[PDB]
Amino acid sequence: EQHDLFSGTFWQNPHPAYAALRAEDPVRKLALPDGPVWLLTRYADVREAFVDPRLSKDWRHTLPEDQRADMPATPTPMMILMDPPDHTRLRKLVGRSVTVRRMNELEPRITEIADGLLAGLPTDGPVDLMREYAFQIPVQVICELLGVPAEDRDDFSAWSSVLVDDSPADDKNAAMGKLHGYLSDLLERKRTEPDDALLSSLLAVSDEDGDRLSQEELVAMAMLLLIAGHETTVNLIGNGVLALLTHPDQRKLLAEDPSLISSAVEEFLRFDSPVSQAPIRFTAEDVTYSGVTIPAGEMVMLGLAAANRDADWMPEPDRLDITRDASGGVFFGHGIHFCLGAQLARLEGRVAIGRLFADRPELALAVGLDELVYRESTLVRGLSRMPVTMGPRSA
Ligand code: HEM
Repeated sequence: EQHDLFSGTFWQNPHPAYAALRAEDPVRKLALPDGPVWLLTRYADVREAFVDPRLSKDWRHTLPEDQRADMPATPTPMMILMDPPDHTRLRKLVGRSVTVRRMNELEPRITEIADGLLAGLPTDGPVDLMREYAFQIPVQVICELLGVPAEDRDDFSAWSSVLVDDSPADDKNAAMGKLHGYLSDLLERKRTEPDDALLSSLLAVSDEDGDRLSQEELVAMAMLLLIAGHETTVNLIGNGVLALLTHPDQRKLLAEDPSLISSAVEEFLRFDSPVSQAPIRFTAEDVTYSGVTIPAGEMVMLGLAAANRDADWMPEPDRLDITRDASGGVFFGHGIHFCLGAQLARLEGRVAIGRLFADRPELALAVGLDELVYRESTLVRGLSRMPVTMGPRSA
C-alpha cells in the first residue's frame, strides 16, 4: 500500500516509506516542490553512488552542453558544491586547519555550554528541548571553533538561528548577507590580531607551493562550516534524545554504563539519521542503479536514513541497540565529501546527550509520539519542537 512520500504521513515517520522503497522501488523518481529528484534507498547503491564520478555536485549538468557557455561552476565558492580538481584543493587547504587536537580542545567548552543551558532549565514543564537546548548548543560551539568574539555571540546566534527555518528566504537571503559581511570583517581583524581559533588558522594556511585561501574562499568556507554544522548537530541532539526517551531499555543501559555514550551516538546517527538525504547530486551522464536508468542531467538524492536501516547491511536494523558497532553507516557521507566536521559532531552529540541524561535522569516527553511535529524539509529529519518535562536534577 502506497506510503506518502515527502508529504502527509511521511514527515512524522518516514521509516516505513523508506522500507517499502528499499524493498519494491529502490530508485524512485519523486515530484518535489522545486524539482523532480531520484531517490536511492538501498545501502549498496547509496555507497556506490557516493563514489560514482558520473554523479556530480555541479548543477550545470542540468543544462545542455551548448548552454554552459555562460554559467559559473558554483553560486558561492563553497567546497561542498564542487567536484575535483577544485574540491580537492579546497579540501586540502581546510584540512590543514580542522585538526584532531583542535576539535578536542573544544570539549571543555562544549561541556560548559551544555551545563549552563541545563542549569537554567526548569524541573516542571513544559520546556521545548529543541529551542531551549538542542538549537542553542551547535552555534555556540561554532562560535568557539571560529573565534567569534564573546560580545558578538548573542548577535551571531540570532542571525544563524534565522537560517534554521522560521520565516521565508527573503530575510534569510539578508541573514546570509549579514553573516557574510560580519565574517569578512572578522577575517580582516584576525589577520592583524592572530589567535588560536579556526578563522585565523585558515588565513595562514599556505601549502607546499604557496597556495592559500582567497578572501572570498575564506568567507565561503566560514559560512559553509556554520551552515553544515548547525542544523545537522541540532537534529543529532533532538533525534538522539528522542531515541532514548522512546526506548526505556536502551536508556537504562546508558544510565548503568555512561561510557556507552560514544557507541550510542553512532547508533542514533544510524537509527534516525539527521541528514536524511545527502545534498543533491546531478547526473553528468546516464547511470543505472538496481536496473533503473537515471538519465543525464537529473537530480539525485542519496537516502541516508533509508540506507542506514537496510537489512542487507545491518541485521535487525529497526531495533535500537546502543552497544552495537556503527561500522559502515552513511550518516556522514562517504568518499571525497565525507563530513569535515564528523569528529566535532560526534563530540557535541556525546556531550549534549550524555550530560542531559546525567543531569536529568527523569526527563520525559510531555506529549505522545503521534503529536510530535517534524520539519517539512526534504533533506532533514528534525523536530520543530520537542515538549518535555525535565524532572529533578540528579543529586
Ligand atoms: C550530526 C551532525 C552532522 C551530520 C549528520 C553531517 C553530515 C554530513 C554529510 C552527510 C556530508 C556529506 C555531503 C555530501 O556528500 O554531499 C557532510 C559534509 C560536510 N560537513 Fe557535515 N555533518 C554534521 C556536522 C558537521 C559539523 C559540526 C561541521 C563543521 C564543524 C560539518 C561540516 C561539513 C563540511 C564542511 C562538509 C563538506 C565536506 C566536503 O564537501 O568536502 N558537518 N556532512
